Amino acid sequence: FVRQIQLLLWKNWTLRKRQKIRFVVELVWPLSLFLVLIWLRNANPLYSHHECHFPNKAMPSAGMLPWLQGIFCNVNNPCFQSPTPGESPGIVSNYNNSILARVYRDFQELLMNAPESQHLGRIWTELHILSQFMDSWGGILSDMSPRIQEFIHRPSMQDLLWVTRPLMQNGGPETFTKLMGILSDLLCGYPEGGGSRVLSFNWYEDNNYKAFLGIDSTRKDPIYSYDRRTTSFCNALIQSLESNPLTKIAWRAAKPLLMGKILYTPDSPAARRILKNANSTFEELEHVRKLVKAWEEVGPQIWYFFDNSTQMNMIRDTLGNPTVKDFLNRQLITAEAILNFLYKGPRESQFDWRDIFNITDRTLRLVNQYLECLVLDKFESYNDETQLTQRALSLLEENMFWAGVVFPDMYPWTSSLPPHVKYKIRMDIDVVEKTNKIKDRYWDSGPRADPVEDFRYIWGGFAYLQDMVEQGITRSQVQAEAPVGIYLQQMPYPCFVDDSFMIILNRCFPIFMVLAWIYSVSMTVKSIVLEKELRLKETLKNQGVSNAVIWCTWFLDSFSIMSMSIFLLTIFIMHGRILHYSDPFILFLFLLAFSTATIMLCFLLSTFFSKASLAAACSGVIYFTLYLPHILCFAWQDRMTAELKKAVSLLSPVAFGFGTEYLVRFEEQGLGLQWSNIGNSPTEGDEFSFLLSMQMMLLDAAVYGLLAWYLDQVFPGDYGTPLPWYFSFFEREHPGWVPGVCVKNLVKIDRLNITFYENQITAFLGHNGAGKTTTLSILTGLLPPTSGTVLVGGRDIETSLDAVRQSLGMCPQHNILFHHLTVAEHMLFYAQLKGKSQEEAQLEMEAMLEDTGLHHKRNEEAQDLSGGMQRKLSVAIAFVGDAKVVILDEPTSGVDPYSRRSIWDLLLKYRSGRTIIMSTHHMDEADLLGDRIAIIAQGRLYCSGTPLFLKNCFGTGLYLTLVRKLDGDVNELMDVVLHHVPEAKLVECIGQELIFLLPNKNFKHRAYASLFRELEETLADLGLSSFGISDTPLEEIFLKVTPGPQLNTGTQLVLQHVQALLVKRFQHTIRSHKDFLAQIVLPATFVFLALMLSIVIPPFGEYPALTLHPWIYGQQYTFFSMDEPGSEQFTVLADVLLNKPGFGNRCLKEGWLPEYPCGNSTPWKTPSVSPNITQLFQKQKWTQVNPSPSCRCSTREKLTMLPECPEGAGGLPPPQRTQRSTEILQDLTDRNISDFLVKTYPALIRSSLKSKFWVNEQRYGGISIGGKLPVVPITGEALVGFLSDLGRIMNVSGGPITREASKEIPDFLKHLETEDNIKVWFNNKGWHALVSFLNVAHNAILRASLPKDRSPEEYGITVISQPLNLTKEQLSEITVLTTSVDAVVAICVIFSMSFVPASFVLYLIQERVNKSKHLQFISGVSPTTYWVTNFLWDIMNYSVSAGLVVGIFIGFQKKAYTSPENLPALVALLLLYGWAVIPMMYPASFLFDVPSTAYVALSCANLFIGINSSAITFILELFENNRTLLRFNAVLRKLLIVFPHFCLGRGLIDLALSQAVTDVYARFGEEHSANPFHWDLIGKNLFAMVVEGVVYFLLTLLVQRHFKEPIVDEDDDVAEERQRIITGGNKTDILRLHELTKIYPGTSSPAVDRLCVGVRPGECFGLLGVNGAGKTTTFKMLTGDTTVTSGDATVAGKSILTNISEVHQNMGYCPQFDAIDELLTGREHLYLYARLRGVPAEEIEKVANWSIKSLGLTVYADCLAGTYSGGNKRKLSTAIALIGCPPLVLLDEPTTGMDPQARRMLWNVIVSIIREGRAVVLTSHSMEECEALCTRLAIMVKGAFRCMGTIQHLKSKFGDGYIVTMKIKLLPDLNPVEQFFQGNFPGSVQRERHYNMLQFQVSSSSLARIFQLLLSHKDSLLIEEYSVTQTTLDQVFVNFAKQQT
Ligand SMILES: CC(C)CCC[C@@H](C)[C@H]1CC[C@H]2[C@@H]3CC=C4C[C@@H](O)CC[C@]4(C)[C@H]3CC[C@]12C
Ligand SMILES: CC(C)CCC[C@@H](C)[C@H]1CC[C@H]2[C@@H]3CC=C4C[C@@H](O)CC[C@]4(C)[C@H]3CC[C@]12C
Ligand SMILES: *[C@@H]1O[C@H](CO)[C@@H](O)[C@H](O)[C@H]1NC(C)=O
Repeated sequence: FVRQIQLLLWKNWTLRKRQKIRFVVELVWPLSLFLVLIWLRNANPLYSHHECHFPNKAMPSAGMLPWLQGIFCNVNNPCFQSPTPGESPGIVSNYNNSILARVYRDFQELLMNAPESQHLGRIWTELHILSQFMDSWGGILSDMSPRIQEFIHRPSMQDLLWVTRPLMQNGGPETFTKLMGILSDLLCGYPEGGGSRVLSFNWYEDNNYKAFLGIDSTRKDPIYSYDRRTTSFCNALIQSLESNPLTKIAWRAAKPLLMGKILYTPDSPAARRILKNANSTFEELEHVRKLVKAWEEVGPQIWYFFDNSTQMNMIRDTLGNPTVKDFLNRQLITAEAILNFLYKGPRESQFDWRDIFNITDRTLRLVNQYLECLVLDKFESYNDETQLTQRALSLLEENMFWAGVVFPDMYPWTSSLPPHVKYKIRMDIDVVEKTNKIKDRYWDSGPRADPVEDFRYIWGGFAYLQDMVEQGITRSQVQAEAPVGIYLQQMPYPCFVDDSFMIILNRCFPIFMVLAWIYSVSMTVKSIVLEKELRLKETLKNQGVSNAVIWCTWFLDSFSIMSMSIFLLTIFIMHGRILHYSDPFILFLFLLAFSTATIMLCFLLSTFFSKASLAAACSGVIYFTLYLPHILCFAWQDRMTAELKKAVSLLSPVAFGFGTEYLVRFEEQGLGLQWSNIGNSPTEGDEFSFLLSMQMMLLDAAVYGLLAWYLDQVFPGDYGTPLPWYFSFFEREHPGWVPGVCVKNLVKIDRLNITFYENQITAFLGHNGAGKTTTLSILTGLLPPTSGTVLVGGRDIETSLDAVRQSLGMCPQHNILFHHLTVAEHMLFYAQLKGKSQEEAQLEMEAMLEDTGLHHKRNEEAQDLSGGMQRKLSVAIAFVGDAKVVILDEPTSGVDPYSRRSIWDLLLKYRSGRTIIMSTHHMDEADLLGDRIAIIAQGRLYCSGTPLFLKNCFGTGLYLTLVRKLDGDVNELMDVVLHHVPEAKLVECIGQELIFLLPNKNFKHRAYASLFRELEETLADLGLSSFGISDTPLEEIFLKVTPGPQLNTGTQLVLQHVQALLVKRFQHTIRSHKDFLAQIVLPATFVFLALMLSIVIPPFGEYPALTLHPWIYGQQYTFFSMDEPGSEQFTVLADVLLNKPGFGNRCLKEGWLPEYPCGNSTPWKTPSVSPNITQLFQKQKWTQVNPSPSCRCSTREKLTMLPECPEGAGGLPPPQRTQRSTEILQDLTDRNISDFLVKTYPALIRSSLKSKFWVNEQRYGGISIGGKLPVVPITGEALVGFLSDLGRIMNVSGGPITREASKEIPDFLKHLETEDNIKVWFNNKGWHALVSFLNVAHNAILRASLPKDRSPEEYGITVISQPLNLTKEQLSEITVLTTSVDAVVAICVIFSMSFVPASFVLYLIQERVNKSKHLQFISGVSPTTYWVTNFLWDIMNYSVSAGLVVGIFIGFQKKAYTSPENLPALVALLLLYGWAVIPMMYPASFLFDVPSTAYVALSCANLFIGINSSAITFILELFENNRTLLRFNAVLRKLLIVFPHFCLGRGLIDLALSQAVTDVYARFGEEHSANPFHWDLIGKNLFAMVVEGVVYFLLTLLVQRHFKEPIVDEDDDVAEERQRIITGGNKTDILRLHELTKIYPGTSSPAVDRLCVGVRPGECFGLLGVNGAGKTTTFKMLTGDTTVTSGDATVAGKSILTNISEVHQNMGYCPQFDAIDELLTGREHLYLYARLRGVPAEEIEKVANWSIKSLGLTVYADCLAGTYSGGNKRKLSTAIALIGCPPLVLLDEPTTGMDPQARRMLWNVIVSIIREGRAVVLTSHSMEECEALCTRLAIMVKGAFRCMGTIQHLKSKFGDGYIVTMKIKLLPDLNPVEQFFQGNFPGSVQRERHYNMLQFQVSSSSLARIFQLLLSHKDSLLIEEYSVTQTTLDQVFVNFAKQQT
């Protein structure tokens, strides 16, 4: 058994090594694919970021001073790493580190709190007040003098504020960068420089395709109109800012805020009150503007006082201090004197009062001029949403539109606010997040904190407006007890890494690893099915191998070659840095499991098929289709049950995907795939794991293998035996010969007995019906008998079947040769398989190689051997194993006679004790070879004996053959013959030949001897030329045992051709399954799938409204922080936040959304924690810097997506409550919130992160009550009074504006910055969380300030977001995606529609690869009419298919194509595309030569061409650049017209574009009436496509239309024929050749050389040929297939070179290789070829019936011609040849594979045709056929006719003498006869001698002497039986072939 595995393994390895080209691709293809994967890896670096804590962003309810800071210092979202001061429990300022803050802190720390400074100031103020009324001090001032000194001393001014601020003071500072650098430090102190902003890399989200393609199209530039009714200065300013590429996005994003408007619809007095109370910030800013403007007037008064007042007298007195008060000046002077000089001014020098006053003047005038044209009256009224939107578009096109507030509940007469007030905010969609989706689809592992594209509710202007409106509503409904502000504070985020690869390596790795093995699968299945197509599997099984061994060895071979590639690929992956952290061994095992599943899938796939090419073409596609469902099941894994998963894992490719998902997800989180963490579901309770996936793949492999084995063993091909679904006429036998196979008493339901002998080559003869096949089956081990015994040398079949199989060779009818194996390896392998050892096999192989004659091709491929040598090798390998019994089956079936003789020589050399048993159909072979023939018929063994015994037992008399030169008269021949022997019958007379018959009973020897003496002496006197005697041929014995109608021509004949071709095509297509499937099904299903995947995207209108509450995010955790519990208002605020109404609005008393009901709650439980954590926290005293165990980030070589980090992080869990709103609420009161969030978020997301699709983080925000922003201890009244008194002293009166601005100062001061605010933590990874929790906070603020007489469970504020309608550009940008999906649909449609003509080309190739096309061309059909009729049929069929596809399109009701104004365009496009694509692929039928290879190439080419020609032009049209894009696209668009597919692709795409544009203009409301057939849009495609189709057809017709030496010496007959042709050329010679000569190009050796013969009517000029002489060539160019080089071949006078149609109508071909359509019925072929031949229609039945009757075959007449066998096929071809009674009828091997009693019938018909008077021309290898039916043979050796003449004359001159065989009575009696022949006949070779019978070969023409001697000495020689014969014709041809070499 193991020997079988070893042999098959060695053979498979040898074959794989021999192929040598599949091997390289095998090893290279996956390496190239995964090198592409490596390059993808190396061009996608991973983004790693440090911990990220953010500052808080103030809101307009926190006063305009902090809010402004929070909109200038936080335009970048700094993201520091250390926590900001703003996240501390009770601190909100976040800016104690700016220069101003520190300086002011110092200013308090030495001045306000100073013990004596306040007293000194009060004293100075009192003294100043006294002096003004009039109109023991000084020591206090000196005491203050040191205090200001160290106020200067503190290092907030020595360096800071005096090394930074003066930097801009020298000259003009740079405008943009370092001014912001200094101002940021001057206003907000921020550590670590400024911090690094996080970026956003989710381009594919938000559906912003500009970023990926890199398109610099921002937005249309806003319309400019000079007159805004505003000062020209800032009209010029807008001119400047709207032009430069610098500061163009910033101004476009900031103009709405500073200058835009706010439009509110209801206009009711209540809305007016709401938006008057929501107006505070604008009053504040406008008050600041008034103050700045009033300084403009107050200033000149200050200057006038400073130079013109009593202060001049005071300054003069101070200058007089050296004359008055020098002591006081010197006590503390010169610096004061310098200030006094400045007071004096009139000084060129700098650093004086003039300079500081001038700089203050300049800066304040500049600030006033800049501020003077803001817009602080933003509120405009309207009446309904319609006018609001109509004005909103008009404003927005100018880019002055902030937002629009709409109250959906109050009519224009409303006066009292309802409890549940509701409003909506409408804005442009470039300013608000989209309102249809609430979460990013694929979870990026970032914080989503990039200020430009993540935050858009903040810089856009949503949150500010919402805060203003909600504080307005709050202050309107309730009183003003105390105001509290709102700070938004983004939640912190842990330290992440963003690996952009993992998305790619998720989906791509499966499909790449499947494409890696789409070639190996095809090769393996092709090999497996090819081994079974050529019947070698049956041969192997017969010799003894089991069925399991074949499967096991196929598996081992494939597994070895695949394992090599898997090892290479795994090393390549691991050391190419695609996977970073993974045990390579487990990855290798995973790949091996997939390979095993794939190999067993190949085993199963090979079971369905039976062809070779078809399997190789289709198996890879089947493999890919099997993989395909994993793509569908990849976006639905969040709803897919584990039970479903395991069930849908039955496909190995699908299982691969489910494993690589865990591969990538384990590689991403850092640990990677290792042994310990395998088989464990990474997510929580998936129950699906890697190890179980591998086990499922192994189970898949086992199931595939068992199913394949059962299916094959139950459904074998045409060759195996399917299993049930369940599973005196006999020569005396002289005792000398030892019996070899003594089968006796055999029965089967044959009833016979016969004993084959030791050495003699017994021939077995029969009709194949009554035996000779079943008997050979029982004799071998193939099949067991019933009630019989077959004794093979003493080992009965039933009893022993091991030794019998060991010692009985067998050669089947077909040869048994592996490809790619040399003869030596074949012979060694076949010797070993029988059972010898290795060395014995080598010795036997060498010896029998020497005995065979193939030793010179010792190492030559078994494909390069010629057919004769292949058959000889097969017969030789039937002799291996030293088999003492051999059973051939038709040796030398179709080999040329020389190889036939060679195989006979082999058989003679190996008959020494072998008991050969040949079963043959030929009769000469069974006679010249067999030593005893045994015939069986009816099941009876009729006779069996020596061929001499049969020829002399019931054999007819010896016939007589005579030939003349016409020139011999008949009467005298018969006269003399009958006079010598009066019992002679002239049995047959043919031209130039005469055949008699003479009996052998009363043999009358003297008369015979006289007859031959007379015919030899007087040979030439009569008309004779030669004569001979033939003994009864064995074929006769074996058989005995068991004029033309008128033809149409002209124009009716062409109509006959058209009708006949059309009917033939239709009748073939109507009865075929596969054409209909590839013609009606596949296009329909592909179009249907494309359309079904088209409508999956619903049409989009305008963005829907979406109310704003947190519970749109599902189930979540939200916390709070009760801080600063002293204040009663905050206590009741906390109570309202917790218990009374709930968190937001869900449990409102009256009602709320009906989809969100709320129930009861839980009484404030606390989670239970393991004692580990309690002991951990008790054992170590954690400081306040770190309260919880710090947990580790992603270090090097351990990069983790989120930091896995130990238990106990974040501290003990806080008490919880499942609130009424059904949202678990925690309570972080005395507990770091930032630290807790940071070290709790990882585990929280890990517990909820499966598939990373629409993931739900369990916490989205919370509200932290309490935060105290310190405020200055200055009241408004004191400040204004101080300024008023100061102005009173310095003679300052102001005026109107200084009074209108300095009158409302207390409210201005009170609204500046607020106090006791609250924080709103918000997780921004949910898009609408910020505004939602802002709304919740304001609801709480409202509900906490009620007057306690009204229940707080019914008051609330509800915000709704819904954007305006989209304009031109946004609508176009949306419609681009629909255009893209329609383009994909168009590509799929062209692919589906191109599936149709590929079948047409398939049929064309299948018909051309036979001779069917050429045979029709011979019958008389022009090329042009052939192609025209085929084109008409193809057009009609494609019209049917396109009508079906149009119907499918209509079914879907697609408005784009099926509109009544668009349907004609679709119909025309489809029909014309067929019209233009069919002629394009007509020429492709000439290139290929095998269906299932042309189809793949045509489909792939069509798909690729369409994809490129559509996608390239569409994408390039999407662009706008003109360099390398626009002109190149235009020139490319013109070139790509040459492809028909491009044309219809753009047709469909342009129809979609026109429909989209019309849809847009209908939505806004216009009319766009572009009809599709407009030349620019569609109509160039139709014109160009039609012209292209017309050009293609002409090109196809053109391609079909296109692509001396002196006479050497010869014998007498060839030269005589030459002269009979050249001179006195005959008139009646039907076919006359004239120096026909053809030389192959590039060989300089003539294939033929100057043939010259003519054939008379009634002369079967059989034309033989030595192998390679080119008889095929002379036929191929006599018909017309191959062009002629010289000479001319006239037929019935018509030449062949010039006019050929008459020749074709005057001849009838019969190709060697049968050419018939496998679907048309038997009678239909005759119908067809009769119609082409032109016999009229009314009598077609008569001719068809004559032809069907003449050839038998009448019972197979009406049946599909593919169901016939070889004999019936040849009969049909012959009947086709004789269809119209043509004068010349040119056959070529008429009878191959036919059995006697049928071959005779075909020969008879031919003989009758010959006798009618019409010539024929034969060509064959079976020389018995020629000798039977031809009358003028001619042998052609090397391009020339070696010999010509009648059969008898040829075998006279060329042939040797008569062969006389005779037997004596015993074996000793035979010796004496011999020397008698040695005496009288000196020339005597004994050809063969055997026991009791010796056959002399005497080369003596004078046979009369042999006759008279052998009948005078009949007694004395003891001669009982004898026979005289003559050297047959084959001997002559073998002599020729032998002398050739
Ligand atoms: C319009 C004229 C010229 C041509 C019409 C051709 C039509 C009739 C042909 C084209 C494809 C054909 C089908 C192809 C395959 C099959 C499967 C076979 O098991 C039954 C017949 C059936 C179902 C054929 C019915 C006839 C059919 C629909
Ligand atoms: C992906 C696309 C382009 C190709 C699909 C797979 C190709 C290779 C397959 C699918 C259908 C197959 C054909 C189905 C039927 C037949 C008829 C048969 O008498 C010859 C082979 C032939 C013509 C096959 C050739 C190979 C084939 C064309
Ligand atoms: C930070 O801000 C507040 C303001 O008083 C306070 O915590 C502290 O004084 C400031 N300075 C620090 C913490 O250095």
